[PDB]
Amino acid sequence: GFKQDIATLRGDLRTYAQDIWLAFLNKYPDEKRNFKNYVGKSDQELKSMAKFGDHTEKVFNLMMEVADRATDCVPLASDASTLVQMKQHSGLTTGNFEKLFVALVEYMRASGQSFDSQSWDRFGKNLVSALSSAGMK
Ligand code: HEM
Repeated sequence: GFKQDIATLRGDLRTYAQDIWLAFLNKYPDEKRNFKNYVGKSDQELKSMAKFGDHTEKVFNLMMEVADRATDCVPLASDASTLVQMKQHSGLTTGNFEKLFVALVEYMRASGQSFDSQSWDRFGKNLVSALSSAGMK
């Protein structure tokens, strides 16, 4: 289920984080505009860029904490407010997060592993609802 999936992802988090983030950026190429330095680079090149690996892992470090603190795939209001108020998320709208979790769920469905893809789909929707409620446009 959802909780075990958190453990599975945390057991190889840098690799899962990079693979899911790349699935997101490759499914939605315009999303690279939010990072600038990722433009014009293949996956293997991005994986050799220090900030890509370090920032992407930290993204998923926090994502797993928010998932772990959720109840029935519904994140805490305080976690949603943190994601809205982060200076690094100044530009973002809920659409950016919706697309990320579409790609994450698609990644899990295509995976050979028994991820609870439906729970991650609910989590993505519930997180988008919470971000909107906490003031993200
Ligand atoms: C649950 C989902 C997300 C979580 C937990 C999360 C978390 C984080 C964290 C921890 C950082 C700091 C990284 C660092 O400074 O090393 C960060 C930075 C950033 N995030 Fe998010 N993020 C999420 C979703 C998104 C999405 C969907 C986008 C855009 C499509 C986004 C755009 C950015 C940008 C532009 C930065 C700063 C620039 C950069 O790190 O290169 N984030 N995020």
